[PDB]
Amino acid sequence: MVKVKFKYKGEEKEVDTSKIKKVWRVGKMVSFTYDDNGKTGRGAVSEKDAPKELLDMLARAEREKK
DNA sequence: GTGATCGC
DNA sequence: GTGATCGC
Repeated sequence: MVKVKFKYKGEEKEVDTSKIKKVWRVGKMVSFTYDDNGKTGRGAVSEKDAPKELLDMLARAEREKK
């Protein structure tokens, strides 16, 4: 789908938006957890460098009642 | 610090 | 129990 390129521990990796489990904002930072080959990894990008698909995911989280 | 979590 | 981690 949409791939998010992000740096974690120097590593300039990426993840498919379909692997992202959880999304949340901390200011202008968009943070998330994703299913890493059967594991949970973490990641974060600036809201500016976020593809619209990641901001839609966040939009869904923010309007959620759970 | 912050939200949220992993890794220890 | 909580340090690093991510962008600011």
